[PDB]
Amino acid sequence: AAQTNAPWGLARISSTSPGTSTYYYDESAGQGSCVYVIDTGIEASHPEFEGRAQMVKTYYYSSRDGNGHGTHCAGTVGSRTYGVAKKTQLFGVKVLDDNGSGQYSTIIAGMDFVASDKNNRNCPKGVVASLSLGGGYSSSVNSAAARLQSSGVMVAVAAGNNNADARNYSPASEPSVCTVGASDRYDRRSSFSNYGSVLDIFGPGTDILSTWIGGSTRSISGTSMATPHVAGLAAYLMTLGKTTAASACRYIADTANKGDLSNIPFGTVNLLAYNNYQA
Ligand SMILES: c1cc(CNc2ccc3c(c2)OCCO3)ccn1
Repeated sequence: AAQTNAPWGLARISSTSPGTSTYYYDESAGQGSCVYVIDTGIEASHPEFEGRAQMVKTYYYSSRDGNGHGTHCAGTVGSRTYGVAKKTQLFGVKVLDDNGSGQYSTIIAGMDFVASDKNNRNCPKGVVASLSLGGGYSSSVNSAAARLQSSGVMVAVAAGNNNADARNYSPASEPSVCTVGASDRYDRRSSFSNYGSVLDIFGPGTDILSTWIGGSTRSISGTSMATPHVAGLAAYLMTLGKTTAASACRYIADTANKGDLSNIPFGTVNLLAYNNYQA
């Protein structure tokens, strides 16, 4: 399948070169997979989700996304126009308030929630969790992300936006999950992207168009935007049968575009997520 005039990040993940604008992908499109978006919520009524999104848990007075951040990330995973895996099922877990903030204890509870809740959902092709959040190093936060991964969920986490070594942030620094840095449309490391040995992969993170609350759209930047590209890619590849939740991060690194990004610090992987789809 070909989506013309796609957001640059979608075109990038199906291309061996920057500077194109069509997204190419197998029509299975993540059907039969599920992606949890652990964030500020999801505006499931947005036409772009086509009834495939729902809120499953909140720790606050509403499950609605009063911020936009979670809706944007969910849109990059699986919206019809802005998403990588256009037929996946999206499940929202609201661990962040409408200002985008949340306590680590709540974030930990949300991760353990997903590890159990997947047993209440139909995801025959596999389960992914996208975590576009983080803070300073916490062994307990890292352990929760490790548990979620161990339970059979492909965990993708944002590296962080401090232009710093991600070893000092959580869940970014957890070795067993997939830690995602951000790149721009010219294949440069995004100016804010964290780096370091703990990163596993880069995805598009600068000027990313996706869904927003109020049935709208907007373009924003962050490792929060790169993470759902990788989460959606994992769901798409699991639906194709090419990998599993336990192996998807390594498979994405194995099949990535290699050595094509600029301003990657010595010691950080130079790997850009790529779907290797041959039309
Ligand atoms: C790991 C990941 C994160 C999430 N990073 C992030 C999220 C949203 C953002 C952002 C940066 O930068 C600008 C505003 O939007 C924060 C801390 N550690």
